[PDB]
Amino acid sequence: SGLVPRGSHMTPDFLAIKVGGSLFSRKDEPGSLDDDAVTRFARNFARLAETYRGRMVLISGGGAFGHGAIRHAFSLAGLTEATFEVKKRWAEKLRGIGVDAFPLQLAAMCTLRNGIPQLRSEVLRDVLDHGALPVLAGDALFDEHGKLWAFSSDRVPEVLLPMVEGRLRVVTLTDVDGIVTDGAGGDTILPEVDARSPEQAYAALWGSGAMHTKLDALVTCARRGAECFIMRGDPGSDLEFLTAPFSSWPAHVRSTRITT
Amino acid sequence: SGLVPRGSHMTPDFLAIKVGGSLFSRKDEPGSLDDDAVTRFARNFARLAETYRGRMVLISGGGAFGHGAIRHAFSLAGLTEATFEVKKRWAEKLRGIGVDAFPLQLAAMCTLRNGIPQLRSEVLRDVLDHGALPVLAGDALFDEHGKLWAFSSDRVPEVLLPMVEGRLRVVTLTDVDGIVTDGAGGDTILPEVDARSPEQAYAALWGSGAMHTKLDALVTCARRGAECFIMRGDPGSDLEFLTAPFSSWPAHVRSTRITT
Ligand SMILES: Nc1ncnc2c1ncn2[C@@H]1O[C@H](COP(=O)(O)OP(=O)(O)O)[C@@H](O)[C@H]1O
Ligand SMILES: Nc1ncnc2c1ncn2[C@@H]1O[C@H](COP(=O)(O)OP(=O)(O)O)[C@@H](O)[C@H]1O
Repeated sequence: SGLVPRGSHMTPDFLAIKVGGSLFSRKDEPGSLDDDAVTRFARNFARLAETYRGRMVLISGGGAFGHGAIRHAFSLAGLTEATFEVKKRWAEKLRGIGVDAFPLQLAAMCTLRNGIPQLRSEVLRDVLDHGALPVLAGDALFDEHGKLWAFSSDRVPEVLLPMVEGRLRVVTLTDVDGIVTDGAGGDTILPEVDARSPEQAYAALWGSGAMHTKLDALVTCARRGAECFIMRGDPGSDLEFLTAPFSSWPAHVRSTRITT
Repeated sequence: SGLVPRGSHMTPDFLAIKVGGSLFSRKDEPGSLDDDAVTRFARNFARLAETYRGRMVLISGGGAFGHGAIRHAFSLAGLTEATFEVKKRWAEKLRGIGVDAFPLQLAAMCTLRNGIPQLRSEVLRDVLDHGALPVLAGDALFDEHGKLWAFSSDRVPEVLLPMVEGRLRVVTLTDVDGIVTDGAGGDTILPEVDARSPEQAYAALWGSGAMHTKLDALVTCARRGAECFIMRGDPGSDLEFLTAPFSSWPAHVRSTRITT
């Protein structure tokens, strides 16, 4: 294959940034989006998108829209409509501050075959090549038998693996600083996880599901070369350091980093 | 090529039914959908969809959502969000009466190259093969230079031409009985138009734009074998005759038929 230089010293070629629904919605409130949170995140995502023009996707968690859309197995089709709404809210906000943000329906581009997502549309690569920011989300995907399955926003980065050349960095922003070991309301963050043998990270989740889906996806991505992070999102936080080699990140940043 | 039997005696293999925004919305009222009209059309479309299971698409006009979305050339991106909403309203209504209706974002599946729409996603054919009803609409499409263009719902049938095997029937339901000749508020319907030389139909539109886009699309489709109709939609009308060979249609039906 092509030898790809990789390491903590290296700059990513591509950023897949996933923003958790817990950060901008409330499950106690169907389709409450927090517009202030969306507004402030959007400003920080826009700076990333300018640097990584054509080299970034933003993936939204389904939040309140999602959880109600999966709360007659064709009834899951409603999910694609609920996640489109969230994409629309991000994209609208981004375009309002000068970003060329375009929502794409993953269900129109991707199907499942033997449980593995298959990118079936060339449009995503074209949109990136034109310098636009795809806004993606979880979705209802058809499998090879015609059955719909809820495909989490956390697994969307897996879809990029065959498409992205060079070094992919995947960042999953959530409401915790990473994978915590020793307690549900517990003890320290696991800073590093080796995707080749991540048994200790899975063991920490048992100690205290959503997080299990995240780990599964980011291990999958890391086993194909990606550098992956689970870390805390905050609408007003500067994110410029996500452009930088990991060894150059500021000292205050906490995360769980998943790599091979 | 494969010789395809065709004629007024023959049954269509595929139905592309387009429902005009004038039939279920009002341009004088931004995003007024007429829910009663949607409800009643949906019942008639559901009967078609059962017969043409896996062999039909429903295409919605953009109505009030559309016209406001096209009323900073990346600002057209808002169109894809406005037409997704209309797809969602049809699909939701259809699923409520037992149809496996799934909205698909044309912009996630199709791009323009030298002005010709190019189906770039295999998902549409898969959804049909699974026996589902794609719900489609007009959209903002990217061209090969990265420019967005508003692609009318009336032109969506063109996208099906390379994909559909056998005899395609395209039916564009609007607020007039067909192409009227001799007056804006004028004289008789043109019953037949030969797509090879449709100069008389274009001349009738000058006699009294929207209709020009319809003619252009249906001539394009007819020149590749399709049997096309412009006729009046009415939410409560039975549509079962659209399953039948043209020579067997009831005598009360008025239309403009476009064929080679
Ligand atoms: N070992 C663990 N480390 C960190 N978080 C955990 C762990 N086990 C369970 N969680 C839960 O996972 C949540 C993050 O996943 P989730 O609610 O799906 O986030 P998002 O909305 O950001 O997708 C945390 O709020 C936490 O309550
Ligand atoms: N020669 C013609 N024959 C029929 N309709 C015409 C003609 N010229 C212009 N029109 C206009 O085209 C309209 C249908 O196109 P449009 O408003 O785009 O319909 P839809 O909302 O159903 O797409 C008619 O209401 C009519 O007012």
